[PDB]
Amino acid sequence: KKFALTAEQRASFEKNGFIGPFDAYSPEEMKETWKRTRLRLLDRSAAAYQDLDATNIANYDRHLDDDFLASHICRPEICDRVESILGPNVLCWRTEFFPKYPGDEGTDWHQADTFANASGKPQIIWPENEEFGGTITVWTAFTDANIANGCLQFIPGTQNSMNYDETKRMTYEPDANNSVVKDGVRRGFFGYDYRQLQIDENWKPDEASAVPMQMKAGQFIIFWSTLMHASYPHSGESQEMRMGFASRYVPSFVHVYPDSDHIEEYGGRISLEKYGAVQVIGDETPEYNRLVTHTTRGKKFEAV
Ligand SMILES: CCCCCCCCCC(=O)OC[C@H]1O[C@@](CO)(O[C@H]2O[C@@H](OC)[C@@H](O)[C@H](O)[C@@H]2O)[C@@H](O)[C@@H]1O
Ligand SMILES: O=C(O)CCC(=O)C(=O)O
Ligand SMILES: [Br-]
Ligand SMILES: [Br-]
Ligand SMILES: [Fe+2]
Repeated sequence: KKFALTAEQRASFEKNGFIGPFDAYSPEEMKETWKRTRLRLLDRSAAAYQDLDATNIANYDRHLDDDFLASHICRPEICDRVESILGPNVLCWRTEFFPKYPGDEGTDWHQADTFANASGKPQIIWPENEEFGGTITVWTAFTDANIANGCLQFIPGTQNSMNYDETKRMTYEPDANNSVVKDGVRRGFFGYDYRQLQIDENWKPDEASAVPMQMKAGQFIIFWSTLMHASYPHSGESQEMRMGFASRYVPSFVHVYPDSDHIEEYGGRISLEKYGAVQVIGDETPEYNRLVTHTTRGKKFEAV
């Protein structure tokens, strides 16, 4: 397809666990789009999750209500590259906004396979006979992302070995988890401390090997959720906030929210009544995955 990964790009992705950044929009187009979208998003009247029983869950699945985000997850610039990795039938099962306000703590080092990390209950389950896990995350810079405003960082080549155990639980305590200094860096996990999930209490991330991923507004980066990733803190030197938008993809055979009609995490609880996965690539998915074809405002999931 037109934006497929090259063979060299595919080799690099396999080695490093991330590939890009690539362009979805020009910086000028992204700036204007984000200006309008940020305002529109303040209206939650069509959101799939009405009652939040609050939470970071307020950032989830706005593609299910928003015209632009419904187009974005389907962008061929994104989907052709996801297809190179995930094959002919692929769902977007989750989206999340990741703001860093001026002064915010960096995102903790983490890896996720099942996404039971915060809730204690798996959200995606791959075939049990196989060795695959996690989700392909496409993280789009809705603003510029630089080290000073909290850009992402990765430890290359760590996507094939988990350092955390998502059957351990971590406690939600925002109070306590605010700019906790960890190996010289203010970091947290949206009210949790991801170190609580470490397989070995005394192990530490190989932060000396971390590399930054600075991006311009309109770019995206592709990485496995099993890759060691984090963000820098936002120093507040800029008075402009950083915004990333994550779209998460799995092959359609992966079980999405098995045995669940609600999720409880990040200090909130939501119903999955108006949730569905979106088929962004191909036209076959097993019956066990609930799909939607349109937003809650009747906009088709297709790139415009
Ligand atoms: C018709 C075409 C359909 C294609 C379906 C999609 C298959 C994706 C395969 C994959 O590379 O998965 C890699 C994921 O699994 C992980 C889990 O640790 O890798 C495991 O898979 C192997 O890749 C072949 C091994 O190299 C690793 O040891 C690893 O444990 C991480 O690289 C990623 O999270
Ligand atoms: O944007 C951030 O600070 C973290 C992003 C992230 O962890 C993800 O996309 O999985
Ligand atoms: Br590591
Ligand atoms: Br993750
Ligand atoms: Fe993450």
